[PDB]
Amino acid sequence: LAMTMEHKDRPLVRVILTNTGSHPVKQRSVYITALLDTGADDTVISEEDWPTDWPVMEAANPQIHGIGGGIPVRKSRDMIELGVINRDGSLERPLLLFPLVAMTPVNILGRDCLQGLGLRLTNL
Amino acid sequence: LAMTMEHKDRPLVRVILTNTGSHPVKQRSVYITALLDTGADDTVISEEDWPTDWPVMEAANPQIHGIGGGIPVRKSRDMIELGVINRDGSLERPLLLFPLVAMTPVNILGRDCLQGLGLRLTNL
Ligand SMILES: CCCC[C@H](NC(=O)[C@H](C)NC(=O)[C@H](CCC(=O)O)NC(=O)[C@H](Cc1ccccc1)NC[C@H](CC(C)C)NC(=O)[C@@H](NC(=O)[C@@H](N)CCCNC(N)=[NH2+])C(C)C)C(N)=O
Repeated sequence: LAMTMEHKDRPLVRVILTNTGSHPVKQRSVYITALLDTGADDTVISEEDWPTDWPVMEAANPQIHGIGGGIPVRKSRDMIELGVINRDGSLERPLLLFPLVAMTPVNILGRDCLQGLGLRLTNL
Repeated sequence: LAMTMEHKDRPLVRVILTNTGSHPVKQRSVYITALLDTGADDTVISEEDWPTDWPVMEAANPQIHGIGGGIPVRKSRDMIELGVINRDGSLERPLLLFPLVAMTPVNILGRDCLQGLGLRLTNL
């Protein structure tokens, strides 16, 4: 990946998720749009994009906090496989994880994912 | 500036702010800490580190929405000069703005002054 910081355009990307849980779900693979968030410790998919059938459990800390304050957070129970699509077509490396889900206004890939993809923010 | 993204520790820089306004201030220059934030569109200095004796305007829209809800903002009257000292004291390029001011848990270097530093995310 390579993506110049532009104040006007948010570092937005195409992401395909895939529930790999040995257990049925209506749709194993979905499609979303997700901001690349460096001030985001964690990767959290909004509840309005999380499938009503993909199970969830307790996240270790009842909520996540940000600007306005804390927002309730639950965690993925199955391992989702997260795959990133670069603007031009190409595919970034597949990473697996148990995401956090909450009423986020946007799905954000936090520093845990950013790190897996091998991302350094640079002006060099 | 070339920060490799870890989930581990945050993209934090130590900054310098100078009130370039033609009016007395107690202290013109202050050192603060800040996080590099691609998910944030504006730079927002904490009410905590803002020497509240640098006037503000309630200007724009009391933005500051994030996963929390909304929070009031002010924006600096006087153009502020902002400098990114990296680990060595070597400063980056001086930027000039009118940061937004709110009760942010941390000072954010948003994309605007993030594209002014030339920062871009990459793994190539
Ligand atoms: C015991 C510790 C366990 C770990 C757990 N960690 C957290 O809660 C941590 C601190 N939270 C975070 O990392 C959260 C994201 C949630 C998450 O990943 O968990 N990050 C954040 O909230 C960061 C900023 C931040 C940085 C440091 C500290 C606090 C906040 N902001 C993310 C957020 C995303 C955006 C799409 C709405 N951006 C904003 O809040 C910025 N807002 C904007 O740029 C607006 N102008 C436009 C967005 C609104 N509209 C919309 N979305 N359609 C603002 C900073 C200028 C905890 N502490 O409970």
